[PDB]
Amino acid sequence: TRRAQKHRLRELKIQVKEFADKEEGGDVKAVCLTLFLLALRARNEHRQADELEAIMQGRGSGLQPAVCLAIRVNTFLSCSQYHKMYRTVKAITGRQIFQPLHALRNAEKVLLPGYHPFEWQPPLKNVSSRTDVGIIDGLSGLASSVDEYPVDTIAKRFRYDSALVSALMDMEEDILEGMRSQDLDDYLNGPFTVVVKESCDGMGDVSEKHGSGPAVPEKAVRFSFTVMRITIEHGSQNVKVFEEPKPNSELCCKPLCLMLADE
Amino acid sequence: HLLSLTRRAQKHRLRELKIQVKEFADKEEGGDVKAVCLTLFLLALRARNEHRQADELEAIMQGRGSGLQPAVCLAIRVNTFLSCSQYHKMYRTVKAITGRQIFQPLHALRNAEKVLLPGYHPFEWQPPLKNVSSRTDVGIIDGLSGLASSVDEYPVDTIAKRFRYDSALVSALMDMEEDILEGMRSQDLDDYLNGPFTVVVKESCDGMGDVSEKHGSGPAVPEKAVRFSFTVMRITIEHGSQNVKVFEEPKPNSELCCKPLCLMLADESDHETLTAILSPLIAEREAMKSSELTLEMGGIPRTFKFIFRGTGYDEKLVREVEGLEASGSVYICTLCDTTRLEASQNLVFHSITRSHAENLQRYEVWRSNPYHESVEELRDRVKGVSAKPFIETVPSIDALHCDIGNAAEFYKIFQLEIGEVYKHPNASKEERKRWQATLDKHLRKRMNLKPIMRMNGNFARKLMTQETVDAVCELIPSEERHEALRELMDLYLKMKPVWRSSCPAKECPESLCQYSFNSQRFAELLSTKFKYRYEGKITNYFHKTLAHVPEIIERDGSIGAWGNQSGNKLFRRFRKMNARQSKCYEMEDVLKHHWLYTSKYLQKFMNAHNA
Ligand SMILES: [Mg+2]
Ligand SMILES: [Mg+2]
Ligand SMILES: [Zn+2]
Repeated sequence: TRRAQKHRLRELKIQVKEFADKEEGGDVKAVCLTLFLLALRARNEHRQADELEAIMQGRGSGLQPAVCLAIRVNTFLSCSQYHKMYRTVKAITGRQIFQPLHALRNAEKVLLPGYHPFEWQPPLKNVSSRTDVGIIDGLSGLASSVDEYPVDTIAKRFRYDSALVSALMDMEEDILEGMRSQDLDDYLNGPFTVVVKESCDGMGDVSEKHGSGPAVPEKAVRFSFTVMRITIEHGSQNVKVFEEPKPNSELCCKPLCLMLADE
Repeated sequence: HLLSLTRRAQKHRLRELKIQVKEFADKEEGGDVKAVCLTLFLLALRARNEHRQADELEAIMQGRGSGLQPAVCLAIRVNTFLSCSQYHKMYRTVKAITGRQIFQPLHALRNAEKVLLPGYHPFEWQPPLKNVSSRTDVGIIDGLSGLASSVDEYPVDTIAKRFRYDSALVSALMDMEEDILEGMRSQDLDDYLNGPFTVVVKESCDGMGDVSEKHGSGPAVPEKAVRFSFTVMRITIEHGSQNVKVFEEPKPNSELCCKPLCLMLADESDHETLTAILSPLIAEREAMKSSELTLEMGGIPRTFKFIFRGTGYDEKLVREVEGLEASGSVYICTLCDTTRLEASQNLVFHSITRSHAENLQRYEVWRSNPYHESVEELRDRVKGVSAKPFIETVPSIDALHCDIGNAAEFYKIFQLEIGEVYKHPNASKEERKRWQATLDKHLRKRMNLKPIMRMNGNFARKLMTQETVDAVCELIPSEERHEALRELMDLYLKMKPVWRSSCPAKECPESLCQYSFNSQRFAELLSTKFKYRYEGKITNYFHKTLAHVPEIIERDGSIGAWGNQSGNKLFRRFRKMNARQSKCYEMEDVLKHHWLYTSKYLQKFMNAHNA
C-alpha cells in the first residue's frame, strides 16, 4: 500500500530531495520527471513515454472540429458510419476526443463561400450586393416550361466573387506567413495583385447505370478557377508574397460550376 | 530549466542519479529499476496533491485509458469499411495533430486480425478423426479440395475458398470464450467446471443472386455466387443430472451471426459442381458428429460435443438437395407423402413420414426396381424420389409464407362470396374480373387500401383485419354468411399467436392448446359452408400451416423468420471497397473480411456504447 512503499522508499525520497536541492535547488518535480522519461525511453517503450510527456506538458486530448472535418472529407466518410465510429470511440476511451456532426456542419458552413462580408468600391453593375448566398441553380432563371426550348441538364454554380473571396480567406494565413517571411510587417495595405487562371473540361461517362446496362452516354462538365500568384508593390518595386508550388495539380482547382451537359 | 534541455543534456546531468538509483535497485530489489522508478515518480507526483494526474498516470500504465487496444481499432476499420491506405492516412494525421499515438499502426492491426482468424489456437480430439489431417495452423484453403482442372477432364470455372470445419468451430469458441464465461458466471456456476458442453449448431446455405460489377459493356455474364455458412445456436451444460441452458443466441436468424465456411461462384442449379464442393464439408460434418473436442480456452481442459441441424435451407434448395423433384411433382409436403389431390381432401390429419434413411431406401428401390412395374406406379410408389440425397436436412417454415398463403386464399374466398357463385354453377372469367374490380374499388373507397397482384407481407398483414371482413361482408345479404366469415376470422386470429410468438411454450401455452380442435372446426366449416373451393388446387404453405405446425413445434418450439437483400449488398461492398484483384485472392479477402465482421468479440466492442 501507500504506507509500505513510503516506509521502504523514504531513503530514496530524501536522497533525491538532497540531490535536487544541491543541483537544481528544490526542483524534485523536473528531476523525477526527466528520470522517469529517460528510463521509459531506455526501456524501448517510447509510446508510453510520449503519452506521459504529452499528458504532463498539458497537451489537449481531443482535437478541433476542423481537423475532424478535414479527415472526414479526405477519407470519403459518410455520416452514419462516422457517427458510429464517434460514439464507439467516445464509449471506449470514456472521454470525448472526436467531434459530433453538429460542430462539424457548423465549421463546414463557416468555411463555405458566402459567410464573411466584403465590399467593392465600384458598384459592380448587373450584380447584387447580397453576401450570404452560396450554391445556386446554374440555369440562372432560365424558363424551362412546356412552351420553351427543351432543356433538362441540371447545373449548379457558386458566385464568382463569393468563391473568390472564400479562396482568399482560406489562403489568408498562407499569404500572411509569406508576407511576414518576405521582410514585411503586418499592418500593410494593398493594392494586392492576384493572378487567377480559369479552366474547364468535360468528364465523360459519369453514370453508373446497372439496371439494364449502357443506357445513355451522359457527359458532364465543370468550370473552375485557380489562384497561383499574389504580389504587392511597395515603394518602387514589388515582391511576390505568394507563388504556387505546383499549380498543375488536382488539389488547388477551385470549382465554380457543374453541369450535366455535353461538351 | 531542466525541462527545456534535450534528453542528451539531461542524461549527462543525471548520469550520477541514474547510477545511484540503479545500484540501489540491484542491491535492494534485485534488478527492479523499472518498478522502483515508477513508485518513486508516483510518490513525487502525489507529493503535490496531484491526484487527478496520478489517476491518469495509473490508467495509462494499466492500459485502460487512451490506448485504443488493437482489437477496437480493427473492429472500427472493419465496420466502417476503411481501406489500409486511408486508415494509415487517418492514423498519421491524428498522431501528427495530437502528438500522442492514440491509434495503432498497421502491423499491430495485422497481428490482432491474425490472432482471431481460424487455425491459431491449439486443440485436440479424443477420437483420431480419420480422413482428417492433424495439422492445426491452416486457414483459408481452396474449396475444390484437389480439383481435376486438367484439360482432359470435365471443364469447370469456379473459385471456391473455404475454412476448415473444426478450425472454424475452434475459432468461434475462442471468440465466444468471454461470452460463455460471463454466461456461466451469471448462471450461478463455478469458474472451474469441465464439460461436456452440448453445442447445438444451426446449418444454412443460400445463394447471393448477382454479384457482377460490370459498369457497362452490356450484360456480359450473370456471374452468380453462393456461400455456405453455419451458426452456433446454443450451448448447454449440466451439473450432475439436471441440465441448464448456459448460452442462448439473442437473434438466431440475423446477419451478424452468420459464420461462413465456404464461398464460391457457382449457380445454385449447377448440381455437379455444388456436390463436388460440398462433399468434403459433409464428410467432415459426418465424421465430427461422433467426436469429442478438447480445448484449453479457460486455462483448464474443456470437452465439447456437437449436434448439427440443417434448418437454414429454403424450399428451392431443400427440394433439390434432398432428391425430390423441384416443382413439377404432385407431392408438395416436404414432411408427408400426401399428393396434391389428397391434400385438398385431408386438411389437418397428417404426420411427418420423411427422413434421410427412408429417402436413401426409396432411391435404392427406384434404381433397382425389383418388382418390375410400370413407370407411373413406380413413381407413385417412390413418392417422387428420383435423385440420391446426400445432405441430411431438417426442413422448416416461417410465418411470412403462412400468412401470405392465408391472405391469398382469403382474397379468392372474398371474391367467390361477393360474386354469388354458390347459385351460379358456371361463371365467366370476365365476370370474375368485374367482381375483382368492384371489390378493389369498394375496398379502396372504404378501407383505403391499394390492391396489387404482386403480393407481399405488408399487404397480407394490413388485409387481415376484422374491419376489412366486416366491410366486405356488409354488402352481401344472408347474414348467416356474415356469421360464417366471423367464425373464420376468429379462428384465424386465434391460431395466429401460435406461429406469431416465437415461443408458444412460454409466451402463450393456452394458444398452443386446442390447436387441433380449432383446426378441425375450421376444416369442418370449410368443407360444409364453403363447399365450392374444392377445385383440385392446394398450396403447400397452407397445408404445412394447417397440419405440420404442432409437429414442428414439438420438434423445435419456435417459428421465427429468415431482409432479403442482406448478404448480396454486403458481399458487393466488401468486393468493391476492401478487396484485391486477380479473382484468386479476391475471394480469400472477402471471406476474411466477412469472418472478421461476424465476430462476436468485435460486435461486442462496437455496441458497447448502449451501456
Ligand atoms: Mg478537353
Ligand atoms: Mg434461397
Ligand atoms: Zn404435408
